[PDB]
This record gives sequence, C-alpha cells and structure tokens, in this order.
Amino acid sequence: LGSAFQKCPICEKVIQGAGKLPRHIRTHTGEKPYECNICKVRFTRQDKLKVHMRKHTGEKPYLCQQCGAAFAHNYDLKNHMRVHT
DNA sequence: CAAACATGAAGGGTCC
DNA sequence: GGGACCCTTCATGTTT
Ligand SMILES: [Zn+2]
Ligand SMILES: [Zn+2]
Ligand SMILES: [Zn+2]
Repeated sequence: LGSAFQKCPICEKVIQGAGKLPRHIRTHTGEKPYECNICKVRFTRQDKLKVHMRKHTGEKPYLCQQCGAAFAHNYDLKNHMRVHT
C-alpha cells in the first residue's frame, strides 16, 4: 500500500522498491531479456548480466556504456555504437 | 553411500 | 524508473 512496496499480481507477494516489480514478474514468466553479446547466455536482470560480463572483460575490456557489450578492440566497440544512435 | 564443504545461481532487500 | 551491490537461501558439484 505504501509507495515503497508493490503487490505481485500473480502471487500476491509484497515486493520492495518502486521500480522492482518487473524483475519479480520475470521470475514467474521466465523472461530473460538481457543477453551476453559474447556467449549469448540470457539473464532475467541487468544486475546479473553485469556480473557475468566480468568473465569476459579480461580479454574484452572495451565496454559499451549503453548496454554493456564487451569487445576486444576499440574499433569493434565503435562499430557497435552505431547500433545505438 | 552420506555428510561437509565450495561455488555460484536465484531472488528479494536496500541505497543512491 | 534505473544502476549497483548486499544478504540469504538453495541447487549443484566436489571433497572427505
Ligand atoms: Zn509473484
Ligand atoms: Zn557471456
Ligand atoms: Zn551497446
């Protein structure tokens, strides 16, 4: 009822955080909308994709600031950036 | 064959 | 709303 909490429409559990209901709903539906650009593994949250990318940034340190895609060469990252703008 | 242990994935808290 | 990191539980694998 408070602005800090939401009720899940599927399971009626209370969830904390104004924007944090969608990440809970995806745990029901299985939606994994974040994909590692290197190994294509998918994740339910940007949260855990960012941590997963640590596996790759040792060899691919050039990171997109919009989506976190990792690249071995800066000219690869620059070509990626065309996709955003 | 079970119990302990390591590791990490999953999910929800919590604070900018 | 988003990013970021924390905290706890639990699943899986490995060691003892
Ligand atoms: Zn729910
Ligand atoms: Zn990956
Ligand atoms: Zn990008």
